[PDB]
Amino acid sequence: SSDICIVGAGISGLTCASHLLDSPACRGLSLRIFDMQQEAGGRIRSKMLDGKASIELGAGRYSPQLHPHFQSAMQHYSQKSEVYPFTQLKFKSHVQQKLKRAMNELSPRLKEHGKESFLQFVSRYQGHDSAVGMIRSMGYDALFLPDISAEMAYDIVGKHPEIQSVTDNDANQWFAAETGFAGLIQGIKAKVKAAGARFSLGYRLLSVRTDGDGYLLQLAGDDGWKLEHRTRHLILAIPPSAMAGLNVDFPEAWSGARYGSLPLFKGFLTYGEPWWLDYKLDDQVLIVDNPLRKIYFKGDKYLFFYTDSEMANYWRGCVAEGEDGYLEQIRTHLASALGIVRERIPQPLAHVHKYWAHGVEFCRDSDIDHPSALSHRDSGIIACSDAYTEHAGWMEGGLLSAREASRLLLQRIA
Amino acid sequence: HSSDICIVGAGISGLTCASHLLDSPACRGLSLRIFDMQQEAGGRIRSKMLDASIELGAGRYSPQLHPHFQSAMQHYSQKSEVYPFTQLKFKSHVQQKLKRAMNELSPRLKEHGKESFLQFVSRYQGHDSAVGMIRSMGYDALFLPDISAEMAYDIVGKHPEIQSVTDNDANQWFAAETGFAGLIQGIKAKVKAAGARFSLGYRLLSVRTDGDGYLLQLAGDDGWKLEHRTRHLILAIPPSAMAGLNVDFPEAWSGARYGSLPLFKGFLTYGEPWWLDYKLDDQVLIVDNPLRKIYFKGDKYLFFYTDSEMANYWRGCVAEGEDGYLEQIRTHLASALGIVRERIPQPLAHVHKYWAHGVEFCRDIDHPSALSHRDSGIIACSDAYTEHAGWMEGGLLSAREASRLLLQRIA
Ligand SMILES: Cc1cc2nc3c(=O)[nH]c(=O)nc-3n(C[C@H](O)[C@H](O)[C@H](O)COP(=O)(O)OP(=O)(O)OC[C@H]3O[C@@H](n4cnc5c(N)ncnc54)[C@H](O)[C@@H]3O)c2cc1C
Ligand SMILES: Cc1cc2nc3c(=O)[nH]c(=O)nc-3n(C[C@H](O)[C@H](O)[C@H](O)COP(=O)(O)OP(=O)(O)OC[C@H]3O[C@@H](n4cnc5c(N)ncnc54)[C@H](O)[C@@H]3O)c2cc1C
Ligand SMILES: N[C@@H](Cc1c[nH]c2ccccc12)C(=O)O
Ligand SMILES: N[C@@H](Cc1c[nH]c2ccccc12)C(=O)O
Repeated sequence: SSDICIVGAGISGLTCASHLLDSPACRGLSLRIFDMQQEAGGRIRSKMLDGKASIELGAGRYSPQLHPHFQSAMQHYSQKSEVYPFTQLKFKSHVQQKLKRAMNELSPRLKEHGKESFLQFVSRYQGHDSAVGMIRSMGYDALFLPDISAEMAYDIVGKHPEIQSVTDNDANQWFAAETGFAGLIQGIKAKVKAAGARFSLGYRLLSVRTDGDGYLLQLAGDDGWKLEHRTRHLILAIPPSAMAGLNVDFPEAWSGARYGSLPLFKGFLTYGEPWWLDYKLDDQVLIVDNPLRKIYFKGDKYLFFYTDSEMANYWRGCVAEGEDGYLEQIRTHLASALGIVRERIPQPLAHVHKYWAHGVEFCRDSDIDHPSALSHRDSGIIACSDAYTEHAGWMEGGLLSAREASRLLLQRIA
Repeated sequence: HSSDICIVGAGISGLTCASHLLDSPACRGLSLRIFDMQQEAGGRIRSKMLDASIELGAGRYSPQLHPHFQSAMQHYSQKSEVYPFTQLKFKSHVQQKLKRAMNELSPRLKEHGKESFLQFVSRYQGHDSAVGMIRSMGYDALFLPDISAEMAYDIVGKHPEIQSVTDNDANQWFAAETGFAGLIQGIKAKVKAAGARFSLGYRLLSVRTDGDGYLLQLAGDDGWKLEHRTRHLILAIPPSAMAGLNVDFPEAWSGARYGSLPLFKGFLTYGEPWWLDYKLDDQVLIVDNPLRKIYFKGDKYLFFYTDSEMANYWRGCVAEGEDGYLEQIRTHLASALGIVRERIPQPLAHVHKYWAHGVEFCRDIDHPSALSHRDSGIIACSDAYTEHAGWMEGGLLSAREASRLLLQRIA
């Protein structure tokens, strides 16, 4: 039993708990937090790669200019930042050299045709083949999706560090966590534990039913243990996709809005030799047409690649087919990317990867205002997610959603 | 995604099927795929370093009961240590009487041995005495209605802490020096070297025949959906898992009835082996309180081991939270020893594992050691199908027969 229950211990749920426990109105209300994983953090997942480097399987970078709440959170929890270097393309293709002009040329036509898919928009003016070549040169395959509009594309381009120069956003600075954003999650978790929150990690919420004034939750432990939990006030700090399992009629009983999703994949590789130093690639990113798409060389420590949408599914299928083939593909694509023979790319030492079936979730384009958090029209359950915000796909959005979700719960309590 | 042979389940059963099959000339060069829903092989064998290596799952074997298992340890160069928990040094008055009382009941297994163990003992001793006597053996499965009297004597005679009650105290016991995970690693390494490919982290959801072959639907632990085509399939999973698939288990396979019960272990370490003061090093106490069987391993750690309704008890306790869980343990340790709680220190670290289907078994028949689906030819492999249900030996026996059956399909 609890007075307040939050399901989801990513940055959104944890920040809800933090706001609530900071409020005098929550004094003497017990708070229980559930998550289906054994550790908090959600799509923030730091890992030490073979004892050599702390890497981010999920969220990896932030900008003080774009993400002031997150900057403040990092400072509040005494977390060390370091410069994030991948904010320009040192080695542009001929296509990439023309991107800023190509995008600028098209931008006045957003007024007339900006709601259509970015692919169709670019094709309207350049034709299919040219559009394909131009779009692909930015490294984010979401830009090819029918449900990513030209408007949304210019927003994506302007907010991602590697290609922010394309829309003249070079001034935004970027940082990463020296020892991983999991440290921020741990900091928040320690604060809310100290204030009396109780954590029940490794339980998946299966269903919710009202029952008198409150709610009865059915959960399952990752070891099979079934648990029923009664609460008076409920925040579901989970993404839109997660809202479906449950029997809460999402989204029709909430916004009636539509939500998009796309998958993400990151693969990190260590090597015996920091072989890329010789090609002056340390702390640089290459954006390529081949399936690696965006290739990052971190100092002299490791490299990684990052894909989305169709290409994230491509990679996860390759992983399913076997480790040997997956590594061989990476080696082949590294060689093509650099213009050197395959045998001149070494075999790797230790490597790790992560596929996120719903890595990014977001509000589809609408003329109808969408609040930062939602409420179930009959039961008053609150929904909290980065996806509900203008910062969907960024930690800042979760912090924004959590402020509003806490606000709504506090109004329910009052 | 395809194979000649597919094994689902990388516990000791499935891994041993792969080993047998890859050893056979008939499987030279065949493509063999092994799936498991977990990210590491071993199943109910799970070793861990307790901040000493400990066994969260299977923990002991006997050369006398378990010749196939002993032979595997010997074959894979796995070293053993003496398992000291084979007698009760601090017997209660009821425990002192167990051997005589079980002796007296034994002839009556001919007449009423298919009744539950509780009903069988109650028939002759009355409910209260029966309860007191059955409880003193420390295995709460002995109270279950699915456990016959004949099954209960088999259980009592095969468990090291109580084997003396049925005059089996000649049977010797060992643990793995480096953990049974080393044996699993050994087997995995041998089958990988022989060309087996592993897909760990995938849950088999369903199967259909696909003319000549089988089409499996699997899901990755990260949500990725995978279909796999194979020509020969072994489901090396327990009956509970089989019943979750769409393969009409148990009706199309044996029509026998299977049971299951949960297990729980909890391990604790401390700043001193405080139990050395009570001469408890390398002893086991069997008590009426919820800990039930309490083990003190040399001067290194202690652990407790419960089953059936008491495993559920502890798992609920964990769900309520770590503080209450650990204070419950401290309280029950004091009561078992007959000392004040203050004399028991707080632990430095602890770990626990609940297994919702820790033991699966055939209730009761010429039950073969591995099963075939009557129409589809899919083969089922589990310790539960054998006369050593709930022991690694049983998995090795089932694997022998599963491999034999599959090699028969192949020819
Ligand atoms: C590869 C990748 C890269 C990223 N890059 C960046 C970046 O560089 N910068 C940036 O700012 N952001 C980045 N993001 C986004 C950032 O990760 C998200 O905006 C943010 O972490 C979302 O937080 P959240 O708490 O709303 O949701 P989540 O982090 O998804 O947390 C939701 C939680 O709910 C739990 N849950 C769901 N359903 C249930 C259920 N039924 N029962 C119990 N628990 C449940 C989940 O286990 C999860 O822990 C990235 C994300 C990914 C995947
Ligand atoms: C607490 C405990 C103590 C024990 N003590 C001992 C002992 O001291 N001595 C002894 O000999 N034995 C002991 N055992 C028993 C022993 O562990 C089992 O007899 C043996 O490990 C069973 O092996 P198996 O391969 O048949 O089954 P399992 O080890 O259960 O292996 C089955 C595998 O199938 C996988 N799986 C199941 N369903 C699916 C699916 N749908 N898709 C994909 N994968 C699937 C599971 O992940 C699992 O890895 C103990 C067991 C427990 C739980
Ligand atoms: N902002 C995250 C995720 C993200 C938001 N929108 C996206 C569109 C495509 C791919 C990823 C994203 C990143 O830096 O990666
Ligand atoms: N043989 C295993 C498990 C086991 C088999 N049958 C049982 C009945 C009850 C409890 C445990 C068991 C052990 O040593 O623990």
